[PDB]
Amino acid sequence: VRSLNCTLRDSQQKSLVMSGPYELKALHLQGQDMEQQVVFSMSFVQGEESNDKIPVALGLKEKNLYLSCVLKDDKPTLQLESVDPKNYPKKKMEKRFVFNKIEINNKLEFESAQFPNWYISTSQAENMPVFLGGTKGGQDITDFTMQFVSS
Repeated sequence: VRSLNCTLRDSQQKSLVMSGPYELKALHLQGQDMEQQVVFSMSFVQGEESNDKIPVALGLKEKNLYLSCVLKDDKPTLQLESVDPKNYPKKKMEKRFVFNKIEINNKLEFESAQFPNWYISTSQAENMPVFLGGTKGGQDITDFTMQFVSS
C-alpha cells in the first residue's frame, strides 16, 4: 500500500515526540534535539477521496503503533494503538485509523473519518499531548506542515 515517511510540525513550529509508550507530546524543538522527533508512516488507504481530501493512516515508522480515533467518556479521543505487525498496514484500514488529509493553503488538517469535524490538534503550550479536538477556531492548533524524510 502506498506509504510516505514524513514528520509533522504544527503551524507554530512545535515538533512531535513520544511522551509515554502511547502518548505523543508537541514541543518546541531545535538543534540535534530534533533527533527526538517521531517519524510517521503515512498510508494511502481506501476511503472518500477528493482533490482537497485524501484518506490516510498515520503509523510510526518502524513500530506497530497507529493513531486511532475512539470513544472514551462519550468523547472522541486520540490514542496510539498496538497492531498485529503481520497484518498491517492494509489498504482497507478500519475506520478508527483513518484520517482525511485536507490541504488548505500549504497547510494540512487531519480530520477523523470516524468523528466528522474532529481534528488532530495541539495545545498552545509546551509539552501537552496531541488530542482529538472538535473546535477549529483560534484556540488549539489544527493545522500542520509535513516534511519528507529519506527513509
